[PDB]
Amino acid sequence: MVLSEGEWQLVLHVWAKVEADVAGHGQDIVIRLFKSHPETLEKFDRFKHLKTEAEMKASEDLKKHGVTVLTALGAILKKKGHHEAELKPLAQSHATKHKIPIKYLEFISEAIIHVLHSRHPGNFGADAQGAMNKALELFRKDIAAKYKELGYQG
Ligand code: HEM
Repeated sequence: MVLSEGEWQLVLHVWAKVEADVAGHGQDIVIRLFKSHPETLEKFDRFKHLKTEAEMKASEDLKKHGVTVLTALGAILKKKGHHEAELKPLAQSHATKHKIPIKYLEFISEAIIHVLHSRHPGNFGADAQGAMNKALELFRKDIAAKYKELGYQG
């Protein structure tokens, strides 16, 4: 797939808002993922002991990991599709070391869209959401193709 420049502008316009508070957005997204799809929490040996949302909010570690996740995603979205290099190490660690199924990347995509819709209603109308969804679908498709080449079924 290929996004048009207008779709990338809608994605990077909302992302510039997210970047005003990377840690707050990373925390909301990862918690949203774990609350919605609790099975994803089992993949993190680091955080699986966390039992409640209050414990998740109070974990500095979790907040630090959310920042790492959004910084890496931000770096990929700012390439506007030319992200082949950035994707290689990410696909290798998530397919070989962590073993993350593509279905879980769909679940976090849903969590990113939920949180942006909830924090940025004015910059995340239907067209901007469609463009973000297209950008994350592109990301998932390119990662799934890499998973294949690496020998891991998504
Ligand atoms: C937007 C999609 C995601 C991005 C950009 C992302 C990014 C990262 C980055 C940059 C790291 C540290 C370096 C590395 O190990 O590769 C990492 C580690 C990790 N990721 Fe992801 N990730 C994503 C989705 C997921 C999902 C959906 C899961 C699980 C359901 C997951 C599980 C993990 C685990 C288990 C680690 C190691 C955590 C720790 O022990 O430090 N990732 N991720």
